Order: sequence, then structure tokens, then C-alpha cells
Amino acid sequence: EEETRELQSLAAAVVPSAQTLKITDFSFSDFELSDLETALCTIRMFTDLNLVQNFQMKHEVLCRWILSVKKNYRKNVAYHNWRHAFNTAQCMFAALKAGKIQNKLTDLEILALLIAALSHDLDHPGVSNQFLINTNSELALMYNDESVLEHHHFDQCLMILNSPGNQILSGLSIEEYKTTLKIIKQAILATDLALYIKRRGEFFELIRKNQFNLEDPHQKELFLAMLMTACDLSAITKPWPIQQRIAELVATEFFDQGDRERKELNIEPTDLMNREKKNKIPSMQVGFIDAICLQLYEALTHVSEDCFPLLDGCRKNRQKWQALAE
Ligand SMILES: CCCc1nc(C)c2c(=O)nc(-c3cc(S(=O)(=O)N4CCN(CC)CC4)ccc3OCC)[nH]n12
Ligand SMILES: [Mg+2]
Ligand SMILES: [Zn+2]
Repeated sequence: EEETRELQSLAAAVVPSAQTLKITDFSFSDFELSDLETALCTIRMFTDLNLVQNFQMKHEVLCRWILSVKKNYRKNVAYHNWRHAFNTAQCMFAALKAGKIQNKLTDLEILALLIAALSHDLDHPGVSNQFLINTNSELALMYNDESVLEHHHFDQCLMILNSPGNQILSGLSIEEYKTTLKIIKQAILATDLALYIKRRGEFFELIRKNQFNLEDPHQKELFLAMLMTACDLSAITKPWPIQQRIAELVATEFFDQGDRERKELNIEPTDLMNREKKNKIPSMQVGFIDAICLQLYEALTHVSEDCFPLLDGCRKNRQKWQALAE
């Protein structure tokens, strides 16, 4: 069995230090790492956040769970694949450690965030929520057109967590388990950009007015959602060579959806899904940064100044894209 071999290889390998793996760096790149190495990085993230120790995770179970998560991403989807999920978790790790966000959260919240980050795009088909609704996909029918992809991702997450030999939450009490699942679901649903756009104004206003208070349960939940989005979109903050590469992957996925819309819906795709409008990418990236990204990274820096590198990188990438749009 090809999978039992993968499991043994992973379980027997040494876990290099966080320093060696560079996973505390906001500028981290997975490009030169093998699949096995990304799995080892993932073990190191769980380990250095004290999750293995505090929740008594069995090494073998953690290894299998990480392998189940990775295998449940589609290798044929250009951007929303295991590497995106892995990078999102890495950004979460960096924000918690280098950005000092770990001191503001509970162990259960950190556990949920890391699991959620790794699991948030599980089995992503490479098409948008609106595409799924307009084509009457089984997913859209299943979830009544509401955060379709995100409900699917959480259901896939739960399926992995409840499957034999992958139960990494077996060391939690029942009350802890129920709490953790509730947070994971909210954290995964938060990655629906429509929900981010809907909820972020409250967060930005609380920050502007110096009223942000993490002891208020609603504000804590709001913050966790915002942090999920910050990590989900973090490729936009990477050094230029990395961001330019990831942007090509994002455009590939979009153009592939546009091809599907041409054949299956017999429509002309919008500019962002139109491969013929490839020349417009730079201005669309500037638009994405201005409307979606910049305000979030600005707000996060007010929460913790040590998260500044995310804002800095985002600003630098805006300058490079704007230069290419003239
Ligand atoms: C859903 C992809 C979110 C995302 N992550 C990253 C790193 C990127 C990136 O670099 N660039 C794009 C990105 C975002 C927009 S957008 O802001 O206008 N917008 C279009 C519709 N979408 C999806 C439903 C919401 C926002 C437009 C073009 C984009 O990329 C072109 C390569 N989006 N993106
Ligand atoms: Mg998603
Ligand atoms: Zn994502």
C-alpha cells in the first residue's frame, strides 16, 4: 500500500526545529519543500504551539491525520490545494509566534485555528460559490446556496477528525471537544470572503475607536474570523517573487473556471475569469489589495505591532503591481 508507506516514512522521520524549517518567518516559502517536508513542518507547528503535549496527541494519530488532510486536497486545482492550506497554517503559526498573537488566545482557540487553517479549503473543486449555485451543483443543493464551499470544507474536516486512527482530538474532554468543533466551524466559515466583507466593519471600528476587547466573547470570535482571513490571503504579503508566482496560480484557477463557464453555462466570463483579459491582472491585484487586504493588515498591526511584516509586504506588492498596470 502506497499510503501505509507514506505513513511509516512520516512517523519515523525526525521533526527538524522551527528555526531550521524557517516556519516562524512571515516571508516563508514552501516552494522548495517536498510533500513529506511540509508534513514535518506541520508536526513542528503542532509541537511548538504545545498542542501535542497539552492535548496528549499520539504521534501516529497526528501523522495519519496530517496525511489524510493533505490527500483530501485536489492536486489538479491550481491554487486551492494542499500548498495553500499548508501556507495558511504556516502564516497562522508565524502570527501566533513572531506576531505574538498566542498570548491573547486560549490553547483551545489555538488548537482550533491551526486545525481550521489546515482544513479550511478541503476538497476545493477550483470554482467559486456562485459558479456552484448557477450550475445547480450537488454541493449548492446540499447547503442551500449558503457558504457552499465552506460548509463542504467543514464537513470534510469533521469527516477526517471522526475517522478511525485520525482522531487527534481524542485527548479532549467532551466539553472541550464541543467547544473546539464550534470554533473550527466558525473559523472555516469565516474564510468565505462574503462573510469577511460583511463582518469586518465592526472590527475596524472597534480598533479605530480603541475599544477592542478580547475578553468580550463576541469580539474574540470576530477576531478569530479576521485572523483566519489574514492568514488565508497572506500570499498577497509575500516577497515579490513568491507573490508573482502565487498570483499566476490564482489566475490559472480563475481562467480554468472561465473555460468551464464558456462550455457549461454558454456565457462570456467576467474579466477576472477571462484568459484573454490577462493583461488586466496588475490593476485587478491593486484593486484586491485596496478593497480587501490593506485594511485588514493595517488593523492587525494595531492589534499587534509584531504583525507589521504582513502589512509591509502587502504595501510593497501593491507598488509592484501598480507599476505594471501603467
Ligand atoms: C478567492 C481568492 C482570494 C485570493 N487570494 C489571493 C492570494 C488572491 C490574489 O492574489 N488575487 C485575487 C484577486 C482578487 C480579485 S477581486 O478582489 O476583485 N475579487 C474577485 C472575486 N473574488 C473571488 C470571488 C473576490 C475578490 C481580482 C483578481 C484577483 O486575482 C487576479 C490574479 N484573489 N486572491
Ligand atoms: Mg476557501
Ligand atoms: Zn483559502
